[PDB]
Amino acid sequence: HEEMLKDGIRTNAYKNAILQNKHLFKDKVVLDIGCGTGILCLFAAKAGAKRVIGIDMSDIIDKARQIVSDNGYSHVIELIKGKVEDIAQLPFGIEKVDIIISEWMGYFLLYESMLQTVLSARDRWLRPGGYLFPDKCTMYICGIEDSEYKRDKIDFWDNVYGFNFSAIKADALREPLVDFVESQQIITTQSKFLEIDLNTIQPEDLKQITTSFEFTSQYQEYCQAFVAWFDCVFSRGPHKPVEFSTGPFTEGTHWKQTVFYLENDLPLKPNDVIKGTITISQNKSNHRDLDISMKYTVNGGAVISQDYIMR
Amino acid sequence: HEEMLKDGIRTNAYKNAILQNKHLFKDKVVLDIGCGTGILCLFAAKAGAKRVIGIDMSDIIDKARQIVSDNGYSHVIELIKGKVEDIAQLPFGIEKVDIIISEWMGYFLLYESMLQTVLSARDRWLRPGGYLFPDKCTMYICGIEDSEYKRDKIDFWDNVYGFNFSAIKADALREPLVDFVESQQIITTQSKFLEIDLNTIQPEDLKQITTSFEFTSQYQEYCQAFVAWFDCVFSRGPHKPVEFSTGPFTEGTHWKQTVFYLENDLPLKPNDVIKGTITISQNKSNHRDLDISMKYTVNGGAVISQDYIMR
Repeated sequence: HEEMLKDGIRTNAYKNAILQNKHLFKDKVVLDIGCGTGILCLFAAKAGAKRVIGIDMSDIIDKARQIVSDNGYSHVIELIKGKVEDIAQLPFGIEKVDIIISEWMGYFLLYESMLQTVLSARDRWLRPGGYLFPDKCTMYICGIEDSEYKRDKIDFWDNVYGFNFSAIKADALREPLVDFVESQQIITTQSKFLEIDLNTIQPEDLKQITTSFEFTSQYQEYCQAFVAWFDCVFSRGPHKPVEFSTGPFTEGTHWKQTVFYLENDLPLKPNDVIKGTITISQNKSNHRDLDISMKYTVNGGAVISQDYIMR
Repeated sequence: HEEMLKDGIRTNAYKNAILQNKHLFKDKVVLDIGCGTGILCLFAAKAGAKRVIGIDMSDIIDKARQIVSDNGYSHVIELIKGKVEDIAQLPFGIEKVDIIISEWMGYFLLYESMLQTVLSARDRWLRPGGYLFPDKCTMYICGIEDSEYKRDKIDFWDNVYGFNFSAIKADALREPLVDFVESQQIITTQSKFLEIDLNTIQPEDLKQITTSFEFTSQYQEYCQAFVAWFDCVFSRGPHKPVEFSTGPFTEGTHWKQTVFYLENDLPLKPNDVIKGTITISQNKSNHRDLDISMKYTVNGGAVISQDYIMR
């Protein structure tokens, strides 16, 4: 199924980062984590890499091997099946690589990401000073008006054909929504609240992420939710930076946005200052789940708290 | 995740079939296969069943137990975890039930359905003459014009940033698409091609389904695909029949429609007669996959053949 995903904004960014930098890729040894059908391997080979190693799961690697052969790069691109953890060593006696390509960003950047895997491949195989394509992501958050969706899809559970489905409402509030929002719904300024630099970040830094955000209301309005997204930069390597956004002001990507519904709507007035804290950690019961807690104030008022689990 | 699906057309049909037939449900013993959060159990209890047994998987049964308790029916509704196959016997010494409620229909009716499970629960537990809510489904097929989607999403694979992704095109053609189509795309009459009556069908009948269809072109047009859907009837039990459709002329359901792209577009003229054969069987390599082969003629011309695998 993933073998047929089309994300033009995504792929166009990788294409420019690689093919606009042939000078950089010429005779490098490139490793592609989670290569899928192999398009980024093909970009790397066309950019002049001398060796591309792509890793992914058995069935999709079989298809990519055929695509690489139809495109005349079997001599350059080698594709191996399995997880990075289970690979004792790279093929052909190769011990180091010059460039790691990956698509590590998950939903909300960190939900079901390949971040831990890319960091491990980096530590094992990247040469000092080698390049991660891409290497920086920045997360943004802001407040939106979203009462139609909240009434139709969250309050809906109070009266389901006359029955009380309140127990489901608590879960709807707890689960961040991966969905598109229209930029015209934004009612506050936009706050940067997280940066991940793959050049320097360490696995230990990702056990507990504690950060802050601050934005200002622009309207008299009730706020039903905060929406978050990330921008992505190919910062070291390209000769002019290449970046793309997953936010609501530009073309959609398969990451969409992430929507955090508030338990109680926030009465906002123009120039109200919302200051908050976000903690992110892997869920202890199910390590594939993500615990996200928020705490915030409006003009220094009482602390509103809310806890989320991405599952 | 399934705990939050809203399908109004679906649920409204079950609601009318049950609550418009309190006379029938009064003091019956009802079994609900795949009950989810429990709304149909609640309908059955409100309709006057004396005992409702709901079956589903562990985590969703925990939520439904709370919803049943908040709605005052714990004395009527008992919810058990697990698969029907792994349940040695029904609770409380109950050996027979009067009514089986289920949502057995899968995509394209038969892909990942609960059909085998409901038939097994029927044979084990339904009293002779007992009721299956619902018990009949009829499948329809017709031809559509769909060149914009075919060019954008199937021909797309011939030139992916200059690269040849043909190997992916073969797979796109082989995989039926579960998606909505607009009724205005239909360019032929509609053909009934399958009926499943849970009152009489036997498991052996579902190892190889061989059936036929016939429809007539209404336009001079190229046909890119056949679309199929099913209608569903609560036939024995209700005092006036209750039915709903998953077709493109009425409100959408979560089943959408199923689209079968032709390898080569079919040149159609008004009143051309398309006669065909559909065989359906479980895939031998992966029993969760569905093999669907079609063979058809236009005015008795050469046989066009096409094979599909729903995965």
